[PDB]
This record gives sequence, C-alpha cells and structure tokens, in this order.
Amino acid sequence: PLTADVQQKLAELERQSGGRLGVALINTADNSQILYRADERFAMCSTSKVMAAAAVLKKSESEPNLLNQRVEIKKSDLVNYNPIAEKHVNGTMSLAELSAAALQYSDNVAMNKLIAHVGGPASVTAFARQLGDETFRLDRTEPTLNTAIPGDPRDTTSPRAMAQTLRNLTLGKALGDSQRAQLVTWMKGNTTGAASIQAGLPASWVVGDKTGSGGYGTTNDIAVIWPKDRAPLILVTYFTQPQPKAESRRDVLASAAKIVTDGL
Ligand SMILES: *C(=O)C/C=N/[C@H](C(=O)O)C(=O)CCO
Repeated sequence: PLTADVQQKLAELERQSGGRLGVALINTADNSQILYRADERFAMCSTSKVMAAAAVLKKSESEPNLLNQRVEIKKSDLVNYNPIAEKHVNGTMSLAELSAAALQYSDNVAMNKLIAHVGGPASVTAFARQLGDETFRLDRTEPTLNTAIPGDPRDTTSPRAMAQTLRNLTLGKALGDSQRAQLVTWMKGNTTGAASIQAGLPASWVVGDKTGSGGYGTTNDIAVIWPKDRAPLILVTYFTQPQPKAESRRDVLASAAKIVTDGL
C-alpha cells in the first residue's frame, strides 16, 4: 500500500486514537489505491448526503429543471441541525438550495427533503446500485441515520465502495458533465470540513469534501482533492469509537490524510 509503512503509520494512528479507522485513497495519477479496513462497514452519517444530492442531480438529467422545483419547509420539518432550512420556515427552498444546504452546511432538513424527493432511503440506495455501488445502504432519515451503533449495518458503506463511487460521481461519468460540475462546485463550497481531511493537506491544495459525525464519536470525511500540478485524489476517511458519547476526533481524519498523502 506504499511499503507498507503507510500501513504501519495508519495502524499506529488507529491504535493511538483508540477507535476503528477506515481509509481508502485513490490516486488518479496512476490508479493506485491505499486501503486500510477499506472493506469494513462504517456508519456514513452526513457523508451519505453526497449520494442523496447526486441522486437528485441524476434525475435532473431527465427532468430538465428539477433543481428549480420548490419544496415547502414546515415548522414540524425541523429535525434539528438545519442552519439554512430555518430561514425558510413557511416558505420554500429549491432543490438546488436544499442540495447546497445539505452539502455545504450539513443541514439535516435539507437532507430529509432530498431523500423524500427521490422516493425515500431505498430509492437513494437504488441510485447507488445503478452506479454499480453494491455496498452503500441508506435505511433511515435525519437524524436517526447517525446513530452509528457498532455492529449495526444500517446507513453504512465501506471506504473502498465510497471512494470508487465518489470518483465516478465527481470525476467519472456517473453524472452528466453539467451535473458533475455542479456537484464539484457544491463540495468545494463546503464550510464544515476545515478541521478534517483539509487540516492534513498542504494549504495550497483544493478540496471538495463532505464531513459527517454521529454517535460513538463517529467522525467522517470524504473528499475529492486537486493538489496543484497533480492529478486529483479521492480520499475517504471514516472513524468510529467504542464509547456511545465519545467526542468527535476530526484531527484523526487530518492525521490519516497527512499519512496517506505523504509521498505526494
Ligand atoms: C451528519 O453527519 C450530521 C449529523 N450529526 C448527527 C445528528 O444528526 O445529530 C449527530 O451529531 C449525532 C450525535 O453526534
């Protein structure tokens, strides 16, 4: 996986941080991968929002507007973490606005609206299947999909599956050129990821990422990364802990990112 003192470094990091670490890096320069527990299941938490927004982008390829469609925001709709959907109670938001809100502020009402709109969690899972992702499963809505209970396969995927899917979505041809560019723009505009993968990368590198967090101190990040003068990287870092109310460890994701981008 590079020696494998990248593997030894990740093993150290995992053990030192006392949780379970999952990493999948794809280097598009030569198609190489660095994998650490990349076939184990992890709770996606808010990183699942990329798949929901992508499912909507894919449907917009056959429903030419779609992104302009308005969605009512109700008082009762508040799950709550929803920093954007609140400024529109008893108003509406477009699907474009809900996508942006879900992806860039991790708005949980926005996620629920995306899920509802494609047909529920099973239809988000079906979109993943149509992409050839056989591992992704979305089972619940916000906020329960973030429980992240050990042994619970609901709302999980593997780092390898999520890295390949994210590659196909942001760089490959899973989406139309227009829709791919929209997804990349949204993720590049993320506001929640400065302390996660980005914290472990040279400051000049451009990152589009989606974080996630949940029970058991689950701390996640999935990213497309353009180091300059370099071919892009896809990096998935998933991290979960054993105590139910463990605190977030976004620094572990930053360290994982440093480790696997070393030599690059
Ligand atoms: C996506 O990762 C955002 C979700 N965070 C969840 C929530 O919906 O409340 C949690 O933080 C659960 C407890 O950490």
